[PDB]
Amino acid sequence: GSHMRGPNPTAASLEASAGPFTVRSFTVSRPSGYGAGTVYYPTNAGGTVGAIAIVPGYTARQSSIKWWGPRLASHGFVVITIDTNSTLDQPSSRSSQQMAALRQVASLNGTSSSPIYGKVDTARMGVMGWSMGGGGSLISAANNPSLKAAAPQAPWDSSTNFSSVTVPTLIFACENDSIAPVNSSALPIYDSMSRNAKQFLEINGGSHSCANSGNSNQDLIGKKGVAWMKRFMDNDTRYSTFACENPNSTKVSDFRTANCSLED
Repeated sequence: GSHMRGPNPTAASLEASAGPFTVRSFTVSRPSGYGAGTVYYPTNAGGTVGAIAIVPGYTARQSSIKWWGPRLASHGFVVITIDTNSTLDQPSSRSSQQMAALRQVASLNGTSSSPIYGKVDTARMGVMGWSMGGGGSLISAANNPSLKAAAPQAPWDSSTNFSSVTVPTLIFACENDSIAPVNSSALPIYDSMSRNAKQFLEINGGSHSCANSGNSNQDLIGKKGVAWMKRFMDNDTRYSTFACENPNSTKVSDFRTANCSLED
């Protein structure tokens, strides 16, 4: 089955700061199994949408990853950005907390008082996150193969072996990352995965925060993250090109993809 929402995409519509849908948000009153959460949701997507949970890195908070909330929600997703119980939580803890945030989004979907009452397809979920939050996202995907997509950025984990992962995984990497160097983190993680649709997109000259809030490549990074989630969370083959294609961009220092068909 496909779960198509919104107008036929173009490069221009995906590069724009906002997609076609009106976005609202709220703070989660009583977070269950994580520190704090903001939920971003489309008011007018024209049907139920999937949910994505986004986790920051070590010492970081929602501010680092917040730009993804409006960006993805405006294309037809419910997005929860979290703060972790402690800023010093490790990747396994960040994974548990990311899944607790998806569980609470599923709870709010059935809560007649919630602004997202009836707005979520709880069978279509994705995971994203930065550094140890990206490691967390890969752990979530390894543990929960029913997840539809993963798109970590500058991932860090003390194991690079994700060879069990069957979830379609886009790795955003930062060429000049000195915190989680591409050669010891992002690329070995990418190379470990032989069972999935996967993509490696390295931002030219990027520091470890090259995919964070306020980054100078929100056009390309936004387009790719939205296309990946559309293709794989909605099974929307109008996004096969945008999801799977080399963007052929001077802003990209390294592009690799496997098991990613251009076909509609």
